[PDB]
Amino acid sequence: VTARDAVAATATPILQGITRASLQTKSFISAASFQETTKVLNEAAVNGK
DNA sequence: GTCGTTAGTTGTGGGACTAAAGGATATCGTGAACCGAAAAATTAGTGTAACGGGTATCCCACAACGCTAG
Repeated sequence: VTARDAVAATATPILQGITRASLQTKSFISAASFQETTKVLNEAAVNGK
């Protein structure tokens, strides 16, 4: 079996606004109670969070 | 000359907009006629009184002694 070394992802630091950071929290209950409830609940249901 | 690509618009669509109290509204337009459904009202029909013993209970009153002789 021939294998190759795994390639690590590359990324850059990014400054995010407070609204986007609040809306991108790992808890869908917290995000759904701030803004865009339909969108957060949709993504949470499709992804099964 | 011609076809796919990339970046910068441009128009269009979806999503935010303190906290406390309070918190009353007015709401058109009309086509007919018959049948069925069930909910309601009206009508038609039958009846006791004391007695025998014997005994369960009630109220209501009274008793539940003292002395002498063989």
